[PDB]
Amino acid sequence: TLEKFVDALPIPDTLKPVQQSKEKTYYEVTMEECTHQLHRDLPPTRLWGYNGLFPGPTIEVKRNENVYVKWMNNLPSTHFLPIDHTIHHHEEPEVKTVVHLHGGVTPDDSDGYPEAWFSKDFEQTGPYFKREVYHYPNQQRGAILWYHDHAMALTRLNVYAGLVGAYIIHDPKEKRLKLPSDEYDVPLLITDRTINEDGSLFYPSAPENPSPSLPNPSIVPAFCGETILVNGKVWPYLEVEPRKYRFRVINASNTRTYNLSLDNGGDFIQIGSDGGLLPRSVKLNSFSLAPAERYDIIIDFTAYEGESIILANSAGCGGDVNPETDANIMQFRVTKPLAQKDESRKPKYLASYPSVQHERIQNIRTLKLAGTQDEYGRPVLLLNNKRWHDPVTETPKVGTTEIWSIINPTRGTHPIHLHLVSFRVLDRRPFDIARYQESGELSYTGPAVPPPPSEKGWKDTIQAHAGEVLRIAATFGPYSGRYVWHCHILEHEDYDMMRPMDITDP
Ligand SMILES: [Cu+2]
Ligand SMILES: [Cu+2]
Ligand SMILES: [Cu+2]
Repeated sequence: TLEKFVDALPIPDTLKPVQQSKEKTYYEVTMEECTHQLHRDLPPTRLWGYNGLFPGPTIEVKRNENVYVKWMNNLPSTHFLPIDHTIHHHEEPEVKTVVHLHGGVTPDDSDGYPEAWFSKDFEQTGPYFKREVYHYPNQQRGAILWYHDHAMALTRLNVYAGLVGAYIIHDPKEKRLKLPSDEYDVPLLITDRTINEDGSLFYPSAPENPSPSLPNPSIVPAFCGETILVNGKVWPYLEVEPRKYRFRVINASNTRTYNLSLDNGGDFIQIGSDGGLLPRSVKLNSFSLAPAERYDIIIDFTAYEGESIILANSAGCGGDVNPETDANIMQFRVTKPLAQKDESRKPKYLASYPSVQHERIQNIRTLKLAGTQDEYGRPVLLLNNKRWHDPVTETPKVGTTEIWSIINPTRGTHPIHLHLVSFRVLDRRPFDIARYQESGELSYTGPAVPPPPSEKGWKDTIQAHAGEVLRIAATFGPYSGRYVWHCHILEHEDYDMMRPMDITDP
């Protein structure tokens, strides 16, 4: 049992360029086995880190800044987490990596395609690898992005090992809004972990009470960590000044969804979603945050000087939350003296509505969340009962707008992520699950519900709840090529709830 709120929240340093000109910014990031202490009372933990850090360095760019990152593997040839050899079938290395800039409006060969992996020093490369140095032209709205490993059949492990980091796009136009900035703009990467007494990470090599059918190790369909970390520390505290802060909240956990509140009942102000500023600020007492979602929020500590306020969590993982463990994320202490006047603002009017768009609907895809069961008895989670390797069926035309209607007859929520694009949420609508399973027929049991205000901006990872049809609309561009869409519960993604998405150009 690890005592809460005894370590200061780390704030990862901003990565510095290896070279930089007006025309181009060039970075190098090397994946390394490293060691860091995750809590005061734990021995140091073995981890895989971008530049030896967990989380990796925060990367800061401007809109349209012409960025290059050479992501390099300098990792050991064997993994320290349990590899399931049965889920994926010219011998390949055991350890493979590839970096996805999540939310990036990125050319396809710089997107971190799962089969564009590489081993150490690029010695072996996957069949879709094209380049060492990834290109991020950043021709997109200011927003909270994040970067993480995306390698075929290894994503859950490589991310759990520590390969996650923040990437912020600043649009200079935003600066007139005078949102809290500099030291008052802080990323919060939330990752749940289970840690052994000797400090080493625990990741299960099989489900609990394994049928002796199962290979060993075997993938599991879900992972819930006993402990919550923010920016690489267990249940940390952050000293803040009694003023407005902006927080870039990122769910970088494998499976766990959070439902966040402040334990004094105080409110957040949501200013942004995955795809950038909301049209209007939204005052919220709590919010849901599934894997890979980002909330850009203001918290105003002005009236709370001296207080300790816990960022709390009501969502369970595999059970009800426990008040003494996973009900806690971190603790704010409003005890830092003001370094200057708070000149920041919490404005109402942030940006254009998505509905200012009037694109023609080129196509409507109906998609279902399902799966089968393998030789060993395990669930294999599938998008439209296709395997990753089946020929591509999601094939939007570049420059066109589609509506995707995602049908979820399963028992749980799935956070669905589309690469390249951000999209708008149209509505959700409940249906008869038994009927749909029995007949394939979709019968609605209620009217369509528009998105809550949090989802009236631009999203790239979206919760598809059980027993609902979710509809989204996306314009596919500006690049054509081979991308992916998938569930972002990593245990599902790897087996095998991920499909190719080809954006075609005549
Ligand atoms: Cu992602
Ligand atoms: Cu899923
Ligand atoms: Cu992805």
